[PDB]
Amino acid sequence: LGGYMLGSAMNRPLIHFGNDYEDRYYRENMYRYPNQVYYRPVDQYNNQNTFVHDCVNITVKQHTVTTTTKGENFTETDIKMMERVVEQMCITQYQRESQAY
Repeated sequence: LGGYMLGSAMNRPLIHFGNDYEDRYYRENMYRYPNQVYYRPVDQYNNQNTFVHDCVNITVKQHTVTTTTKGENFTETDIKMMERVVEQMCITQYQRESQAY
Protein backbone atom coordinates (compact mmCIF):
# COMPACT_ATOMS: atom_id res chain seq x y z
CA LEU A 1 0.00 0.00 0.00
CA GLY A 2 0.88 3.67 0.54
CA GLY A 3 3.55 5.10 2.77
CA TYR A 4 5.70 2.05 2.21
CA MET A 5 9.19 2.32 0.92
CA LEU A 6 11.49 -0.19 -0.76
CA GLY A 7 14.93 -0.56 0.80
CA SER A 8 18.13 -1.01 -1.18
CA ALA A 9 19.12 -4.58 -2.16
CA MET A 10 21.27 -6.62 0.17
CA ASN A 11 23.51 -9.64 0.12
CA ARG A 12 21.63 -12.85 0.53
CA PRO A 13 23.04 -14.43 3.62
CA LEU A 14 24.08 -17.99 3.73
CA ILE A 15 21.36 -19.48 6.06
CA HIS A 16 21.42 -22.95 7.71
CA PHE A 17 18.04 -24.50 8.49
CA GLY A 18 19.12 -27.37 10.71
CA ASN A 19 18.62 -30.40 8.42
CA ASP A 20 20.01 -31.73 5.07
CA TYR A 21 16.80 -31.19 3.10
CA GLU A 22 16.05 -27.66 4.08
CA ASP A 23 19.69 -26.63 3.69
CA ARG A 24 19.72 -28.08 0.22
CA TYR A 25 16.21 -26.71 -0.61
CA TYR A 26 17.18 -23.25 0.53
CA ARG A 27 20.41 -23.26 -1.51
CA GLU A 28 18.34 -24.20 -4.57
CA ASN A 29 15.25 -22.02 -4.10
CA MET A 30 16.66 -18.88 -2.52
CA TYR A 31 16.82 -16.98 -5.85
CA ARG A 32 13.00 -17.00 -5.65
CA TYR A 33 12.93 -14.94 -2.45
CA PRO A 34 13.13 -11.17 -1.96
CA ASN A 35 16.51 -9.50 -1.77
CA GLN A 36 15.01 -6.24 -0.50
CA VAL A 37 12.31 -5.20 1.92
CA TYR A 38 9.32 -2.88 2.03
CA TYR A 39 8.79 -0.86 5.17
CA ARG A 40 7.16 2.15 6.81
CA PRO A 41 9.38 5.02 7.99
CA VAL A 42 11.14 4.06 11.22
CA ASP A 43 9.65 6.97 13.35
CA GLN A 44 6.23 5.33 12.95
CA TYR A 45 6.94 2.26 15.05
CA ASN A 46 7.13 1.68 18.77
CA ASN A 47 10.29 -0.45 18.67
CA GLN A 48 12.32 -2.88 16.59
CA ASN A 49 10.05 -5.96 16.93
CA THR A 50 7.00 -4.13 15.60
CA PHE A 51 8.85 -2.60 12.66
CA VAL A 52 10.40 -5.91 11.76
CA HIS A 53 7.07 -7.82 12.12
CA ASP A 54 5.44 -5.33 9.78
CA CYS A 55 8.27 -5.27 7.29
CA VAL A 56 8.13 -9.04 7.12
CA ASN A 57 4.40 -9.36 6.51
CA ILE A 58 4.17 -6.59 3.97
CA THR A 59 7.26 -7.73 2.05
CA VAL A 60 6.19 -11.32 1.89
CA LYS A 61 2.64 -10.36 0.86
CA GLN A 62 3.92 -8.20 -1.93
CA HIS A 63 6.45 -10.72 -3.11
CA THR A 64 3.75 -13.36 -3.15
CA VAL A 65 1.50 -11.29 -5.34
CA THR A 66 4.32 -10.49 -7.84
CA THR A 67 5.55 -14.07 -7.96
CA THR A 68 1.97 -15.33 -8.40
CA THR A 69 1.38 -12.92 -11.34
CA LYS A 70 4.42 -14.53 -13.04
CA GLY A 71 2.45 -17.75 -12.63
CA GLU A 72 4.77 -19.24 -9.95
CA ASN A 73 3.88 -20.28 -6.39
CA PHE A 74 5.31 -20.51 -2.93
CA THR A 75 4.96 -23.62 -0.93
CA GLU A 76 4.64 -23.64 2.85
CA THR A 77 8.39 -24.21 3.15
CA ASP A 78 8.98 -21.31 0.79
CA ILE A 79 6.95 -19.09 3.08
CA LYS A 80 8.78 -20.28 6.20
CA MET A 81 12.24 -19.72 4.71
CA MET A 82 11.22 -16.48 3.15
CA GLU A 83 9.89 -15.38 6.53
CA ARG A 84 13.17 -16.17 8.25
CA VAL A 85 15.37 -14.44 5.68
CA VAL A 86 13.13 -11.44 5.23
CA GLU A 87 13.14 -11.11 9.06
CA GLN A 88 16.95 -10.96 8.94
CA MET A 89 16.87 -8.39 6.16
CA CYS A 90 14.28 -6.30 8.02
CA ILE A 91 16.49 -6.27 11.09
CA THR A 92 19.37 -5.02 8.95
CA GLN A 93 17.13 -2.36 7.41
CA TYR A 94 15.97 -1.17 10.80
CA GLN A 95 19.59 -0.98 12.02
CA ARG A 96 20.52 1.03 8.95
CA GLU A 97 17.45 3.36 9.26
CA SER A 98 18.12 3.75 12.91
CA GLN A 99 21.62 5.28 12.89
CA ALA A 100 20.55 8.45 11.17
CA TYR A 101 17.69 9.03 13.56
